[PDB]
Amino acid sequence: TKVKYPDGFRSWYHVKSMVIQPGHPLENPFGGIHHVYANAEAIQGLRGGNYPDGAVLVFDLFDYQEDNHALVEGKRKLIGVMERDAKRFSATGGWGYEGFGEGKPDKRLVTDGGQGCFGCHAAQKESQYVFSRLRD
Amino acid sequence: ETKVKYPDGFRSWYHVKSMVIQPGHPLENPFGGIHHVYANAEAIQGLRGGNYPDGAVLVFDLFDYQEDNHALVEGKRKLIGVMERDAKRFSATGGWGYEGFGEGKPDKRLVTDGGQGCFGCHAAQKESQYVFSRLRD
Ligand code: HEC
Ligand code: HEC
Ligand SMILES: [Zn+2]
Ligand SMILES: [Zn+2]
Repeated sequence: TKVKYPDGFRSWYHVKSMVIQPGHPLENPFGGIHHVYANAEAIQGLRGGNYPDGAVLVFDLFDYQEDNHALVEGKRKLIGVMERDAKRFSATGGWGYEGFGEGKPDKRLVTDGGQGCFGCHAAQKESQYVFSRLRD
Repeated sequence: ETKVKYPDGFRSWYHVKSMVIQPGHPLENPFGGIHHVYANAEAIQGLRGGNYPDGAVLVFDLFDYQEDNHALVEGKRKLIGVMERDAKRFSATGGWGYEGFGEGKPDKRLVTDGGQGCFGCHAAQKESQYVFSRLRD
């Protein structure tokens, strides 16, 4: 009952992006430029359906360099993953939560079953624990 | 065959990279905001270091942003910029056709000069076939 590394996530649908700058409540550890990616099953839930088992959402976080008032993507810091499985991850609302340092499969960041990730996402119970909304 | 096609479905293509251009940057007018670059399959072959087939398309998707408590949040789409590869049809501008679509709407074509203005800046990147964006992980 470990969350699987989402191989190939960079080929998935780009949901949205956001920049979190120093001073933001989530700066540690989510400071930087992040991109949200969704597999096919996750798109189904984002469009108004139920999230099927097998849905995966990825929070892809980069550092940025500020250069003459442009923010430029630097190195990947981590990915956060949410993997849908109603049965296996019922303790955390049907989603398994994991982080991978530098986006590497052997650098697992979560040490508490995903409880700390879940505690913040629980605020989005009404939208099946997902913050991100589909835009055009 | 003289016009760049609107790239229907580009939001489902591969996300190459992003960048933010803030006030004070030389390109804030007209490329200020958060932009994302997308590539179709044919464009990927070219970005990977292979050659660009005719039919390759690269999309520059530009959003305004809002400042919200040390976050930059995506606002309204300002425009999309499109490069469509056709070595024969678009030979006057280096084998790419250039178009801009206001607010990303198919009916709001922006380019009036056959893409010469667009090409004039892209011409500096001759050695990478007029493409600035690089693949990252
Ligand atoms: C609040 C204090 C949070 C904690 C702790 C965690 N996350 Fe979260 N997450 C948060 C917000 C406000 C957002 C939206 C970001 C945006 O661009 O709008 C997210 C997003 C995710 C995503 C993308 C899917 C979604 O819900 O929007 C993933 C995959 C994600 N978060 C995973 C994740 C993991 C693995 C966490 C513990 C290591 C975790 N999050 C904690 C807010 C908060
Ligand atoms: C310099 C003054 C430019 C003019 C005028 C135009 N473009 Fe360009 N473009 C420029 C840069 C520096 C970049 C890279 C942005 C990044 O994130 O690295 C781009 C990129 C594009 C792309 C993406 C493909 C690529 O070459 O990286 C497209 C599709 C694109 N630009 C199209 C485009 C059009 C249609 C233009 C005239 C309306 C145009 N550009 C002008 C720099 C400059
Ligand atoms: Zn402050
Ligand atoms: Zn600045």
